[PDB]
Amino acid sequence: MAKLLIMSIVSFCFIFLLLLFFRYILKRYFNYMLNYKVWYLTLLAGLIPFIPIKFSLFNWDSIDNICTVIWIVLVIILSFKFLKALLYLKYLKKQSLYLNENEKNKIDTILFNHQYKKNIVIRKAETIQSPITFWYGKYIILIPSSYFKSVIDKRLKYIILHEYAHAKNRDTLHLIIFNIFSIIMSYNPLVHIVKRKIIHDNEVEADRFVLNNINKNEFKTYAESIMDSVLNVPFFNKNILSHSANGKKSLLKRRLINIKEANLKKQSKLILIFICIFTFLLMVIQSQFLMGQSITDYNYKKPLHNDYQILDKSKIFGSNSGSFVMYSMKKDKYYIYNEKESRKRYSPNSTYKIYLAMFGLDRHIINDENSRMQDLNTAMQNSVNWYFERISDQIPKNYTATQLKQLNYGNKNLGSYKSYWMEDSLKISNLEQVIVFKNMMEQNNHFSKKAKNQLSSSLLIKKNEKYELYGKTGTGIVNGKYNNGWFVGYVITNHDKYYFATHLSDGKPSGKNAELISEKILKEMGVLNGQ
Amino acid sequence: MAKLLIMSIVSFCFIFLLLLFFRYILKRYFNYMLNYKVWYLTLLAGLIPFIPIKFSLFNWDSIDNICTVIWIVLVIILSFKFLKALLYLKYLKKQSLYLNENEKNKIDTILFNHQYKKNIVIRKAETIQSPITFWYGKYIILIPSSYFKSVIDKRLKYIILHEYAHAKNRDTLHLIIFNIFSIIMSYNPLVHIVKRKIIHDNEVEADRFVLNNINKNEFKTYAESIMDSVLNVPFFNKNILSHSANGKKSLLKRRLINIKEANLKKQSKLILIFICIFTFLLMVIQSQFLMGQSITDYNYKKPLHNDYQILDKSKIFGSNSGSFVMYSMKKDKYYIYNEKESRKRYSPNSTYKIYLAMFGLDRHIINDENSRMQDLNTAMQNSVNWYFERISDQIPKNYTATQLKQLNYGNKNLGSYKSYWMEDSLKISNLEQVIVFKNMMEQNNHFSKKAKNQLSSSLLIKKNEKYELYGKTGTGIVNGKYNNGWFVGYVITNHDKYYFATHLSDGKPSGKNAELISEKILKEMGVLNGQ
Ligand SMILES: [Zn+2]
Ligand SMILES: [Zn+2]
Repeated sequence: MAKLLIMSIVSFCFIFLLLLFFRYILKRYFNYMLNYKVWYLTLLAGLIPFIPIKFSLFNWDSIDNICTVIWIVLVIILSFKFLKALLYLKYLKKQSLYLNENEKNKIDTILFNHQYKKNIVIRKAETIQSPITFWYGKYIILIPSSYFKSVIDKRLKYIILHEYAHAKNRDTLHLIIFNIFSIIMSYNPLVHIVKRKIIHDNEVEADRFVLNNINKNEFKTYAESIMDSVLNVPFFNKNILSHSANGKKSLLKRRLINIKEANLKKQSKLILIFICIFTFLLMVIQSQFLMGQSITDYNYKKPLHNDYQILDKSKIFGSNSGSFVMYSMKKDKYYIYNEKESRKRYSPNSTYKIYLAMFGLDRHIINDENSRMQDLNTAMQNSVNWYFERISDQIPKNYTATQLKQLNYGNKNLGSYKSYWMEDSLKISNLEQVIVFKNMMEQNNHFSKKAKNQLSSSLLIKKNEKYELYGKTGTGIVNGKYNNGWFVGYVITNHDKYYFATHLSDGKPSGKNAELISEKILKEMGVLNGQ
Repeated sequence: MAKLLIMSIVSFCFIFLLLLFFRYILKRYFNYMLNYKVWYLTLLAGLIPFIPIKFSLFNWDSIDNICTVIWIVLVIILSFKFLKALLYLKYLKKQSLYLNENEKNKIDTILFNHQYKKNIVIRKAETIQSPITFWYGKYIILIPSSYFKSVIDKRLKYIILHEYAHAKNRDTLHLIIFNIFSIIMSYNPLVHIVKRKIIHDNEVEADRFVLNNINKNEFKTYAESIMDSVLNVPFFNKNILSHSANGKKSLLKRRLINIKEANLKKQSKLILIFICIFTFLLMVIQSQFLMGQSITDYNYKKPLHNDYQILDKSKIFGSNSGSFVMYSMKKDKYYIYNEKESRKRYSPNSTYKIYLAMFGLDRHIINDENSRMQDLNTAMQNSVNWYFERISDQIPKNYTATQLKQLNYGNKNLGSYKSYWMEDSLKISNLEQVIVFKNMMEQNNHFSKKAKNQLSSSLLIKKNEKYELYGKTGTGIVNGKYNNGWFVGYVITNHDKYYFATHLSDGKPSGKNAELISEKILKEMGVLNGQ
């Protein structure tokens, strides 16, 4: 279904635009114009994707779910508009009177001076405030009874001609048809656009006729007449299914009415003082509503409240440009390569699994005797997503959310995805990654010692006479390409404790390269080399 | 980035709508109105998602790629519009003349009757066709030199007051500001909506002022004056950054101009005969363009050109409602359960792999000695997606496309996904599935015997004294739920050869249930029971 709606719109758009082009030049250079029927052509073009004819010469589900509901909604609504206008007119048909022979004479003169066909019907009523038409298979034409009396300024002459032109061209009907089609074609709002364009042009063609049948010195007053027919009426742009002088929802119209309504009034400044402040408070209330923290959309840029030194490790990053953060527990000092980049937030990928698993451990979901689903050491060493998918399913989401909040987990965005950190909604900077892991063991008072240590052992990479190096990689691979070269970890040495996070964005930003890069950096910096 | 743009729009929308509500009632019941500043409020609300402040009380990549490009595009464009209007005015400023004391007297009277502040500037020129303003930090006010001469109908009195009201309220500037903001805020088309609303209302408030400072019997002519200022001018709605009587792109405007242009002309009927047919041919050309075969979007509904009998197997489907097709090679007859449903097209899921693998065999990509990547029997028996993902990567896509075409593979839609049949773009009915597989072995003359037989052996399910039953399951599991219970296959018996396809849509439409259902049906129908 949706593809048709979509492509129907496409069809329309294309055609429409082509036509408009012609419209553009016909008018611009020659004051010529498209025969409006082309808009049917347009419609038809809009309709024809339908042909179930094989002619030639990603979760998409919602696309159709939406298309289906939107459409049915539109049609009942638009149908309602239709029947109301229809009824108005049909009911009005009941109220439509025949003309006196000495009234009929004028109307007939206007049209049949050109021997126009008589397959139309002329009626009048006191219930007609302004010229209006209907169809009923008869092309019902209606004029104000007051206009039948007021046949002394010949506005009516002009009006009828205008109305006639609509009639010659069967405009009433064309519109009716279009509106009906528009209802089913409503998925394309442009049905109204074109409806409108048509109307505009219908009137233009009418104007052409008018001019075609009048003198050069009448052209002027006609234009004035267009104006009189709007100036002198409320702009009750009511008949959405026909024509009337006031049939347009716009500015001049609004303004003129306000003058009609000019019984001078004063709003207590308080009326608007209240509304404006209230609203402002309501806008403030929108601000109170999750103002969409640009801070959260933005990659982290808060100043590291902690000291620190800026590093230059560009030689090691080399072919895989990125950023890197290291921290000394003894000195409470950070060492940061490309701080602007270090502060950038990226989805954690598989490295988050350490948090997921350790949360399961603290909450007594996952344990040592029952670290299995593989065990935790195997699962972590081989990144077994299955193991971890179950762990998320087995941990109350609120436990996880609580920890995200308590220990400042980046943007703490849990998304809606059970594995939201896996190239999805949760994002964290390298700086934040270091801060959080360090605090996880050093400060977290809502997390057991066993969970801290059990997790730690599963991450050992290498060791020597100075230290034990722990960590975890992950690769942000999307649609087969590398985007996030993650490696995180910590070092326990015989003199200090260090925390760190590496992220590659350029070159081949794989988790493996991040591991290699981090180790090389940490060694050169003394972390893995005794300083 | 995009989230801000999106949510900014949301902000706007909300606020806007709230305001409009008030607008609605203030006007509807009391003829009262929002102080336009609320639209700044709106803007601001639109702007504030920006606050990088954490205040409170799926391939998304494209979302931001798009947001980024769209925005930069919009701003250079809108900036261009701005500078042009600005320049027009600044250049015009160069052309703006001072008034004669005996001209100045009138302008000053109009404003300072109310002791309005004099921090404005009044100028004139022959280059002013209609009233217009600028800012320049001075609130430049411009009137036609002809209006300075034509100070005898007091239109100018009315105009200035109108202009003044804009000035009292610093409208020129407000607009300027908005437009500038609108440029950066352009991602929200509603900036123009509100711009416009503001303008509309700016004029309304001006009208309020006018009325506030005039008599009841002047109100009328003012309205007439609004009209005169539009009636008597080309609607060159040019100054997108200011106000003028003609400053609106609409219908009445277009019509009136055409009258000005009324040097009667006739388009050779051919002008439009050509354009209309050409266009029609262009619409036909759009029809020539992939008319989006609704036939292709639609599930298969072509009549089975072959005979057939309709079945009732609803008892077996039972808890898992669906459809089923069986075919007799000897009789060239089909047996169909719920034909309307049998004809429905579904993505093949893993059952397509038989085609993928056999294509690799014929094209000499995959073979017997080298059926491995697992071998083919293991890969097929355990549905090893990895095996099959590589097979698609290793087969020229055109080979596959050729076979889709030659043997009528449903909608033959290869999508863009290397595994397009795996709950993606390729879809086939059960009827089509039977037709295609049967033809694959029976008719396909662009496919070797070895590929046909090698594939066949890998599908054996069960056998007895009457037959060998072959087939393949697959489960349309999406976001963890079952949607497509596939099982396809064929039977080689000692009396006939049969082909079939089962699909479940309701209950638990798993591949396993489809296997069980198919076998049970085939046995009851005599296929797997000697008849
Ligand atoms: Zn009309
Ligand atoms: Zn104005």
